[PDB]
Amino acid sequence: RGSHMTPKDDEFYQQWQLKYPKLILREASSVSEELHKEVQEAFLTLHKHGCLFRDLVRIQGKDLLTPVSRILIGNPGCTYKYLNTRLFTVPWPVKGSNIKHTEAEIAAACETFLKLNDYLQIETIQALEELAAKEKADEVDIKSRAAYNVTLLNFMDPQKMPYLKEEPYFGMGKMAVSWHHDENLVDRSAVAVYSYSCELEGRDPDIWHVGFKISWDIETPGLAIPLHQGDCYFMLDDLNATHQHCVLAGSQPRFSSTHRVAECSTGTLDYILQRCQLALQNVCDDVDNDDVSLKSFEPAVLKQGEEIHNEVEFEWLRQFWFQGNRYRKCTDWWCQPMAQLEALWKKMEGVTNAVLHEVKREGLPVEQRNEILTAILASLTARQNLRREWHARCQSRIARTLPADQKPECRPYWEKDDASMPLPFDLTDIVSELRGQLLEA
Ligand SMILES: O=C(O)c1ccnc(C(=O)O)c1
Ligand SMILES: [Zn+2]
Repeated sequence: RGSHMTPKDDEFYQQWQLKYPKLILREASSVSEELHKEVQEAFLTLHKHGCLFRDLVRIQGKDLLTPVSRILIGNPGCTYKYLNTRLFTVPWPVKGSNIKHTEAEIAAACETFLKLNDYLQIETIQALEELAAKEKADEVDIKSRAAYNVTLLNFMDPQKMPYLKEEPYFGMGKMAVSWHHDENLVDRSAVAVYSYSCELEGRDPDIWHVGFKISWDIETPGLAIPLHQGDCYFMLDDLNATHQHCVLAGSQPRFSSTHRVAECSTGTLDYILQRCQLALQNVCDDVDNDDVSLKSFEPAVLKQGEEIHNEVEFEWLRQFWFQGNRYRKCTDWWCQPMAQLEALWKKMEGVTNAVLHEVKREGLPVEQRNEILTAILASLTARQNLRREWHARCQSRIARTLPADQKPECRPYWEKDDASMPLPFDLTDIVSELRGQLLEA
């Protein structure tokens, strides 16, 4: 049978030392009391303002509201995509920055989680240095695998959330968060967790734990680590890759701050603006109007264009507004940036329209035409499929169930009669005709 260990078992510590040596635990005692005060107050203040939300996530074709509710705080302009959902940071006061976008208390709370972020980073570097020293018995690889750019805050009150699946392999009881890896992190990057609980026969049901197992493996007993108020733990190096973890609910409300190094090479505002500019290079930009005319109709430039159009629409606008407008509750940092990405995308609807006009044109040899179609067709079919997916996802029986405060908005969205927009929202007819054309004979 499947079993787990806790500090109650003699094997616990040796199983820890032998098969989870990259799991580190620093009890509340190792953390200054003033930091405990500022951090716990910050949690409570964010909860009081209604800043944490359950996400209407997606999993294997199903829309599911997270039991846990969350907020993501970190570097400005930075995102973190988990479960096909792109969380946008409410910014913290990282250097050379200013946020008139957040509220006094909320801004102070992000300040605090910045302080906590710095603290944990220092501990993580210390621990990775110790780890390397044991082994063999770069400095910059360590620096970068501890360089937390975000933190995902969690809240769950099990008493007002009586809907928890049981741990299915080791009898660890009730799961606030089931077995998973933390995804979309920088390779071998550490993860640090601050745990704030509002304080026989296996683990204690009343007390929050984090569960650990080896991937693919349910014969090796799992480890259930008890978490008391202010305990921190670190997942080092490849632990998050080779092991899975879950969060086992106790009986009392609990917050957590999960600091991570998000892989954001295609996940920052700067990055997505730069891609937009790149696409608009193919556009004569003397003036902003509806007479969009393109500098080139070379396949490669058109393919790239339609790809960037898809990127900004679906990984950026539809993601942001699917949660909308709940960010506005904590900050307005993303208000202008999202307006601007919407205007760039509008232009791109324009570009696509120039391309269609060009393919449906008199003096154009069918060879060049077919070149263009093969270059853009994949992108338009993906655009249609992803629009159906987002519209439907915006209308799930469960989507239309949570507060208007966070009802998904399907945006951008326009009716067939919408004269401001050059192309229909529904691309079915267009894609049909293009396919037909490429098959003539
Ligand atoms: O609540 C936690 O301690 C925790 C730990 C690790 N991961 C998550 C998560 O939500 O991914 C939450
Ligand atoms: Zn996790």
